[PDB]
Amino acid sequence: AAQCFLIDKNFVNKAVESANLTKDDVVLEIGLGKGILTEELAKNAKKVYVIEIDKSLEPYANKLKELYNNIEIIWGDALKVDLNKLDFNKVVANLPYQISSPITFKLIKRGFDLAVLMYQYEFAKRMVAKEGTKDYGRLSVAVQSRADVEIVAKVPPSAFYPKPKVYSAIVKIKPNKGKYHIENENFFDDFLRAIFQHRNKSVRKALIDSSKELNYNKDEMKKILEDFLNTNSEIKNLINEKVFKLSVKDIVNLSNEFYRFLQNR
Repeated sequence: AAQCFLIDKNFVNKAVESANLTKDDVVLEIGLGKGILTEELAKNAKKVYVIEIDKSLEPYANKLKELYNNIEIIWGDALKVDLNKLDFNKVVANLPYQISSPITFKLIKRGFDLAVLMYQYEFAKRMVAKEGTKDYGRLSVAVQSRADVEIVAKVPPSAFYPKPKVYSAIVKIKPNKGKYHIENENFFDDFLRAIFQHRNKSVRKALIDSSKELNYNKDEMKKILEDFLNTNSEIKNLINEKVFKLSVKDIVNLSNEFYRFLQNR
């Protein structure tokens, strides 16, 4: 039902400020809403693209485009839109929470200078979570390995109408493709799926239990792992620590070493 439009001008401004916009910036916004945030991006940016599914919101677009010459609407599914065909450097958005996850990685894949995105509070906690904590998981690592992230503000239900049951959060994302060397990104993705499927088990036991994620059966993985651990380096001894207690740096390092081992096995 009319689900949760951003209305509170203070939280709009907080998002716009956090985005540090200048007239040289081209912004992508996900969702038109009432066009309150849209208007603020138009004021401060070179140009703003808005991907919107709901065509009944067109009145807001036409009224807005009568005032600003630098807004362009793309009518469609954000997950379906080819972002490679658009040239932007920032994303600022009150996201539809249902597409929270696949839209984050799609945007990161395409790349941007900076994103200032609204997520439900719980999801943002997991994005920014530190190792050894309740909210630390695959989402944390998947994100922090590719980007620097922080919650710039917590947002109460009173900032929206109809107004949600939960808090939201404004999250700042700064991609840093160079903070970690990754031997093979696809092997990293598989590794992360395998290990966070057994979050409270040792890395060693997680890998054996979810070996199919890395394209090996259980017995192969047992043997591989024993061969891999026959050399005595420190990082390898961290394979007996519990998955959730390894930091992003520890996971990257361990998977880099595992991949290189497998390459000569």
